[PDB]
Amino acid sequence: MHHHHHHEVPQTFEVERIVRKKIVHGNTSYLVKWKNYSSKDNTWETEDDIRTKYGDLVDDFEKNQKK
Repeated sequence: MHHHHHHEVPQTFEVERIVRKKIVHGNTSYLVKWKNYSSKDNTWETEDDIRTKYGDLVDDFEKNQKK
C-alpha cells in the first residue's frame, strides 16, 4: 500500500545546500543545513544517505570541492 503520513512538502524536503562534510574512522558524513534555519545545527547525513535525500545539493557541493 505504501501508506504515507502528513507532513510539510510532498516527500522531498527543502534544503538550502551542503554546509560541509567530514569522514570518521572511514565513514563519510555530509553536514547539510535546513534552508538556513540552523546553519549552526544542521544534520549529519552519511555520504551515501545525503546524496540520496539531498543529491540535488550534494552534487553541487562535493562536485565543487572534489575539483
